[PDB]
Amino acid sequence: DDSVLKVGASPVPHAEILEHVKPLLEKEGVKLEVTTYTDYVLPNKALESGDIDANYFQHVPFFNEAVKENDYDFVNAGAIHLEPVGLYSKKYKSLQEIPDGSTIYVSSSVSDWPRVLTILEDAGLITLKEGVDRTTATFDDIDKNTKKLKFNHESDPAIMTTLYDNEEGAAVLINSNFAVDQGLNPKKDAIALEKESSPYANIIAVRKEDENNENVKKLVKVLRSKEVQDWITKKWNGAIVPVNE
Ligand code: MET
Repeated sequence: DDSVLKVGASPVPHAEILEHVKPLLEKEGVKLEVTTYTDYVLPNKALESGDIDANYFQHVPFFNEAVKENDYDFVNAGAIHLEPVGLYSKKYKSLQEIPDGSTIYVSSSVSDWPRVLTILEDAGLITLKEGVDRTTATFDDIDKNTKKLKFNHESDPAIMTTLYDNEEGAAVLINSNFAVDQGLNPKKDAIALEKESSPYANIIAVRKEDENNENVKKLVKVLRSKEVQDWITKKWNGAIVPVNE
């Protein structure tokens, strides 16, 4: 019942998922402990410093950028779930209603930029240039822009819900962890939603020396088990999508 495993997480759904599985981990001889973080920097700082043994908040493209930028010696212990990202607006209820020259507000996190670009492409409002590296797409890669949309990417991910609430810009990209915590339902409230979120699975990350840690593996397996995945699916009504790999 008792090897300690300290995991840092976003409040919702991550920390709520972790709390939910504590009794299951206790049966596997692990005492799961959760530290909640409101941003996307401190959970990685905390993992490097040892304040936590693992984190659960980021997807692989974000992880790779963070590793490159900060020389973090971390590893990906496994994907757990997807959060199809939405564009939100109180004023405009469809992308097609957005006036020409409107500004779309997205966070400063460059690894989420391709996601707003794929949403606008799926909607038929933009195309990306021929021979663009789609893996690292930025606003400079836009070719067709039917509504001549402008993009503001200055704000932190944690303040995107504020921009939405204050009605800044025609629409706002909000990561689902933040949107759900503020009472938004991505599958009902978003004016446009990301369709293929597979590359943006949220992972368990650990320091490289703990790559083979058995307790981390127990956690990953419990988090992917059928009974936990069903609970996740029921709790947030499909906005949080469990993955098996
Ligand atoms: C820190 S990378 C973004 C994580 C967020 N929960 C998402 O899947 O969009």
